Amino acid sequence: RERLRLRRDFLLIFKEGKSLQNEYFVVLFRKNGLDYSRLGIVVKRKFGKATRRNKLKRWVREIFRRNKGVIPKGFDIVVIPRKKLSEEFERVDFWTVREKLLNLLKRIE
Repeated sequence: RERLRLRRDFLLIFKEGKSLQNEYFVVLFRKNGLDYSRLGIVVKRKFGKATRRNKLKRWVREIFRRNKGVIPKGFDIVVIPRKKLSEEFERVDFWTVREKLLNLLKRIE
C-alpha cells in the first residue's frame, strides 16, 4: 500500500479536505483516489512527552487497523487528539477512545 506521507500531504489535506470532530478528536479527510483509506496521526507537542504521544498513536493505529471493515474506503484520514483527550488520557479506557474515534470515522463521506 502506498504510504501516506504527512510531511508531503498534511497541508493539502488541511486546505482541500473536510473535517469532523467530537470531544476527543478532530479528523481531517480528503478523497485519495485509491481503493483503501490511509491513516495519519498528528499529535501536538503539548499532548505530552514522546512516550505518551506514542501511546496515543498506538491506540489510534490499533483502532484503525482492527476495525478497517467499518471505515469508509478511499480517504486520506488525519487524526488529531484534542485537549480534552490529553486531560483525560491517564484515566480513559481504550474502548471509550475506540468508540469515539470510530463514531467519527464512520461519518466520513
